[PDB]
Amino acid sequence: AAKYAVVLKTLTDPFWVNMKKGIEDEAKKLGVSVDIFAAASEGDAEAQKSLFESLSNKNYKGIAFAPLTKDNLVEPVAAAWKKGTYLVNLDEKIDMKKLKAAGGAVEAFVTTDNVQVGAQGAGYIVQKLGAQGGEVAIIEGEAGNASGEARRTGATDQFAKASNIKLVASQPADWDRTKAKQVATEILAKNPNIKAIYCANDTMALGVADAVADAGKTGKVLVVGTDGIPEAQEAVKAGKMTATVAQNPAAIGATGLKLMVDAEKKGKVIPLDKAPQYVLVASKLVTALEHHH
Ligand SMILES: OC[C@H]1O[C@@H](O)[C@H](O)[C@H](O)[C@@H]1O
Repeated sequence: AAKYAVVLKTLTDPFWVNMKKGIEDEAKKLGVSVDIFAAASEGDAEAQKSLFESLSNKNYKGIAFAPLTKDNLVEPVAAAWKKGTYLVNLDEKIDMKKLKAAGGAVEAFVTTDNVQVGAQGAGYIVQKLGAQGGEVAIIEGEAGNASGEARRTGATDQFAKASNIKLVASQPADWDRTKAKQVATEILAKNPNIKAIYCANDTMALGVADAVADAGKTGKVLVVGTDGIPEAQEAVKAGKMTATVAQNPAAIGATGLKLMVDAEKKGKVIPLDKAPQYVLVASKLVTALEHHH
């Protein structure tokens, strides 16, 4: 066994591969040994829970984790906190009310300001549409996930700001590229004059671009993603996507590791009612243009 463990959502998706690299790089800078694990894919909430439960019985001083849902990791995290494990919530906010109800807490929460993520994606949409506005839609992440909830809210708030913008659809596609092409096709059929789609992550955004291409509307419909994964940025630079709100998963993972290494010295876990540290990693809007001076 090692000193620290990390439980990510997946290990096959680019966003979570980059977070794994950020953690590994930070492990060399700090000189600590980190074991990184993940479920098979995006739907295996029960498998990630059993994976976390199996780790809490080794000898890790701290465990950072990004839960697949706000609920699947509530019990194993609470049991790890009661055991004295230094816990750090990564990216996806665990249900803190239920975690407290289960008798647990976390040292810190390292994430992106996802309300600003959605606001930036929608704000870039509102500017590009101009005074005409038009119909817009929001492709949501998995239901109940605070990351997607916050991006949805931020996009809705920025859209409600402009009076010529119409929110005709807001449906989940479960971070799934195939599901997003299906949902986006439905939106194109039910709202043929739709002008722009914001997507809670790039996996879905690329699938939306597939649906837009099938309908022959590439460029007629704006497609803004989130994460800044390589395929999405190459799509943004090739015109297949309009933009993407890039996150910094490497820094999210690297910071989460350093917090466990630092707080490991404190000799004490966080009290049950002390609100955890709240670290925000900035996000930048990636378009095919890049402005300087
Ligand atoms: O794994 C699905 C998605 O989860 C969110 O919490 C992350 O911020 C990324 O957008 C990721 O792509």
